[PDB]
Amino acid sequence: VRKDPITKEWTLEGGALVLADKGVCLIDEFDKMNDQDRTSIHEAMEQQSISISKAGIV
DNA sequence: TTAAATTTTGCATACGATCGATTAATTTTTGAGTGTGTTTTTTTTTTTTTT
Repeated sequence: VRKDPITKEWTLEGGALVLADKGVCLIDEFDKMNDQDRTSIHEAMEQQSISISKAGIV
C-alpha cells in the first residue's frame, strides 16, 4: 500500500505475485533471503490469495 | 507757313490669379457601457517501507 501524491489517499500497489496471477513466480537463492522476506508468501502459495488489512484498506 | 498722316501715351476696363471664407466628409477619439476574474492553499501528523 502507498500514499498517492494527489489527495494523499492510501491506494494499493500490486506486488510481484499480483503480476503472476495466472503465471509463475520464480525465486532465486531462496535460503539466503530473509525469513520475513522468504515466508511472507504463505497465503499466495496456499490460499492462492492476498489478504491485506493496512492503512484503512482491507 | 500751314494742314494731314502717324505713332505714342494716358486712361478705362474686363479677365485671370490668388488668397480667403465657408462647409461637408471622416475618422479618431470618447470615455461610456458592458463582460468578466478574483481568498488560498500550508505546514503538521500518520503510516508505511526500507535502511
